[PDB]
Amino acid sequence: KFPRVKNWELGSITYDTLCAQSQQDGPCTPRRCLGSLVLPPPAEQLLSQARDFINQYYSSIKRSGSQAHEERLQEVEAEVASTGTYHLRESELVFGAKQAWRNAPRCVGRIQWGKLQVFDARDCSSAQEMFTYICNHIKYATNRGNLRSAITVFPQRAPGRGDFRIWNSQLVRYAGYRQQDGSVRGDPANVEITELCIQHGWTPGNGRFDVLPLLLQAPDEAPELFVLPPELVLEVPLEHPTLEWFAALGLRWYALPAVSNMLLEIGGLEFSAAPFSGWYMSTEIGTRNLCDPHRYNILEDVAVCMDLDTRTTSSLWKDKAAVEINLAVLHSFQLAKVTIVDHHAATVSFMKHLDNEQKARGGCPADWAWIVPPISGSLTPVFHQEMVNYILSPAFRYQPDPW
Amino acid sequence: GPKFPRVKNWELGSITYDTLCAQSQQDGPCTPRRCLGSLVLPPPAEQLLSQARDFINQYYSSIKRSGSQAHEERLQEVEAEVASTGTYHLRESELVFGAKQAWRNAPRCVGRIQWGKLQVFDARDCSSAQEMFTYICNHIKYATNRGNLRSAITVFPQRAPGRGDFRIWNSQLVRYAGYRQQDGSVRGDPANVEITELCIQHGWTPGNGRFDVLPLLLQAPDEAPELFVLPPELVLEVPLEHPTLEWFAALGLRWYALPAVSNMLLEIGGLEFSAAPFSGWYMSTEIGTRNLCDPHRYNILEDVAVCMDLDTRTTSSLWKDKAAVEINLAVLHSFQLAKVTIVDHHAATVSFMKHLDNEQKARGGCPADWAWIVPPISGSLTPVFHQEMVNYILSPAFRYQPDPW
Ligand code: HEM
Ligand code: HEM
Ligand SMILES: Cc1cc(N)nc(C[C@@H]2CNC[C@H]2NCCNCCc2cccc(F)c2)c1
Ligand SMILES: Cc1cc(N)nc(C[C@@H]2CNC[C@H]2NCCNCCc2cccc(F)c2)c1
Ligand SMILES: C[C@H](O)[C@H](O)[C@H]1CNc2nc(N)[nH]c(=O)c2N1
Ligand SMILES: C[C@H](O)[C@H](O)[C@H]1CNc2nc(N)[nH]c(=O)c2N1
Ligand SMILES: [Zn+2]
Repeated sequence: KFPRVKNWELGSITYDTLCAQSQQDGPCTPRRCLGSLVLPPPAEQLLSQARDFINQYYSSIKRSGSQAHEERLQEVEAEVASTGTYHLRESELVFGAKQAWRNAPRCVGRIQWGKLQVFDARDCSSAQEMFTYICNHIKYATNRGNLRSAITVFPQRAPGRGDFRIWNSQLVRYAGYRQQDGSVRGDPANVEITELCIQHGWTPGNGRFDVLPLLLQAPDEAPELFVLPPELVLEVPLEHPTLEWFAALGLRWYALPAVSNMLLEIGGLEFSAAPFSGWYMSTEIGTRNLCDPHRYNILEDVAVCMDLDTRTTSSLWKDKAAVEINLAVLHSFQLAKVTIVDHHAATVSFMKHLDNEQKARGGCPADWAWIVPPISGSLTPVFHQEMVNYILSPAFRYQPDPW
Repeated sequence: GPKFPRVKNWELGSITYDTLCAQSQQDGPCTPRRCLGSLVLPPPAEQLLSQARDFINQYYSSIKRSGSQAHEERLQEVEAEVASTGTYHLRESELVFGAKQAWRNAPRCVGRIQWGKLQVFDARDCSSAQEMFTYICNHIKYATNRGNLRSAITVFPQRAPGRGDFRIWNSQLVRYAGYRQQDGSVRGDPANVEITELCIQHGWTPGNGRFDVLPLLLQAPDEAPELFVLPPELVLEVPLEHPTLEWFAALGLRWYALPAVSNMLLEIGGLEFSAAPFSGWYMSTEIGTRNLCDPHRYNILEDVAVCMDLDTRTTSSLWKDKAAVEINLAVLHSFQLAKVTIVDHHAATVSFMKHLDNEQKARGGCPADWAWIVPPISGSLTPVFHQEMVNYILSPAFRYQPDPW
């Protein structure tokens, strides 16, 4: 009835009973698995989601069934009945945000889930204020290189109006400029957003690592452009511990991974602007951002710099160059005293997390394809661990781009 | 718009719809509530007859004769045979077609570009364990072809009502012994502890090496299994050395040339071939990454990183990554030197991408298990990482089956 879950390195077996609390369907059916795909109210429905969540919260503070619990449930019924919606108390918001992260199946960093600074920005009435709030988040989370996990939560969605939105997918991204010759200068994943910025008045640069401005949108208004002060945006120059020529490549990356386009759902309420950040796992930069062929695509350049036989696949020049780039990322971050975790350290700590969650909740939703690192997969323990994937609430979700 | 899974490649930005999955008639382990895709392991006349009809229809379509009187006569022949015996039998060319189709249908195989080139050995006349041995030896000889490896399958008689199965007890035709030591550790391949112990229980005099080739335990219907040692001259092995690291040869590592799965059930039109060993050639990561570096296999990563003088005390030196790359390269280099067919994970995956286009055009999709198709080193460096895949069961199929003991 409940799925048997095996680790193939150790022979150990658990049963996932947590998955029974999923109320939201994923993409798979018995006929076909779609788990490798990247992408996919009325009163009584919102109310039942609100109840579930208030239940979750009072249980977390061990006050299940108490007066404060009963009274709070009534406040929610009263507010929904009269207004079609309700509001969270700060402490509930805090619990909700932590729980959304905990429940994130694609996140390998979840051992940190209980350590999250939550800035309540629900008294935000303008794109200008959104910016102040965004800048403080960056200041806090960066902390001179000693990164701290943080989320800032802007005003929820409301029936009769447009959303607060951050158009950018992260608070910090590098520009991608489409050239007339069809090639991209900069980061190719950011061509569209670079263009949008330009359309809304941004004076472009012409470098490979021009940090983008933020397009911020208050309800039903044109987005506004804000340039981040360079002082707030910590970058790390890339060098290699043994290869001197590496630094000459002029490669660099920003310190702060902060997602800014995902919706945060708590008890049926929706937070369309709720950016969050932690710290990088080196492979995100060393492997995906720098080596993906549809990103900076630096493999060949590096392999040529290493004088590798680039003529045949069997020389494993791709694999060899990839390792040095991952090493350069780690070394550079360690040298600049900026928090990073390598994919071995990270997956080992995720295994501990799976164990903690088994005892705590009877399971952990996890998306195997995203948990296993993009290089050296079977060299990490998560490769050998079976995983059950499902949707729990509170959750982060994708939402449509606002343009 | 289309009411079929949309499939995107994120490298190239291109889109397809899988319409083939509509043909699936066996449910996998996933529900809308939870995805179980990462789990390794998750007759009556009526059921048999419909399975048969569908296979026969598959066969006649593949020769472009759907609806023809030969098609409808063969259907008639099939039901009349089930009507009177409870089973039926495949024509020679129906077996050949079904064996290839089963390979083509296997979601976990990255080598499927090759699916149309399979030598199908018909061994449905086989009536003893001794004869299975002869057939298996002939299989190994033909498939090995002195290192110019050839895809092949040998098909032994089908499961019958109230008669024992033909079974090969070993999971592969060639595997190394794993000896459980006095100190609890394992000498040889830890994956093969059980089969080694079974071999010894059935009178095998064991060796004491890291790379001892196992004997076969072969079972004819309703008999105890008989033990057969493969003549060593038949078992091509490759000594492992590295192109520039001179000391690697001194580790004394080696692997067999021929990957030959022998414990899977080949199902075709409801008929069950309990003994149908099939063989191809290796993708290099199978040996160099999994068999050699898995913690629960040979586990040689630390040894090699020490030899390479790496800092094995800290994760962030990427010592595991560095050694793994060299062990893989050693595998490739050694097989190439020995003139034994092998394919690297870059070529293999590049060619599977091409197989995906072929199949899109031919069948409207291709069942694929992303976790198994993506190699265990350098995942996102290969194009399959960036390709969404739809996984589902088609028949003919290879299936896991329970161990005979
Ligand atoms: C503390 C350090 C953290 C590390 C090392 C980490 C690691 C990762 C990695 C490697 C991914 C996959 C990213 C990709 O391949 O694009 C990921 C995804 C994700 N993380 Fe974490 N994470 C951390 C903190 C956080 C925090 C603070 C939150 C929210 C409060 C969070 C929520 C998520 C979500 C929702 C995803 C999947 C959404 C997406 O990026 O598409 N993580 N994480
Ligand atoms: C021609 C060269 C071939 C290559 C390079 C190749 C490659 C692979 C690889 C890398 C795997 C995953 C194995 C693992 O991780 O343990 C696999 C699985 C599989 N292969 Fe192929 N293969 C080839 C030929 C064949 C042939 C001839 C057949 C059958 C006629 C076949 C049928 C299968 C099946 C059924 C599986 C899944 C069963 C399992 O779990 O091992 N392959 N193949
Ligand atoms: C908090 C935190 C820490 C960390 N290390 N890492 C993260 C997420 C990663 C980082 N860097 C990008 C984020 N992940 C974004 C994943 N993209 C979704 C796929 C997609 C969908 C639609 C369009 C498109 F182009 C792509 C968060
Ligand atoms: C024909 C061919 C060519 C090739 N390159 N490769 C192959 C399959 C590989 C080879 N070498 C092992 C096979 N595959 C092993 C299948 N194991 C998964 C299920 C299972 C079941 C029981 C125990 C266990 F640990 C795991 C076949
Ligand atoms: C198509 C496939 O699902 C896609 O490439 C996924 C695979 N696993 C991933 N895993 C992580 N962490 N990040 C990713 O972007 C992806 N991409
Ligand atoms: C848990 C996970 O499914 C398991 O370790 C799988 C992952 N992918 C694999 N892929 C291949 N090709 N071979 C394997 O043995 C595995 N093991
Ligand atoms: Zn699934």
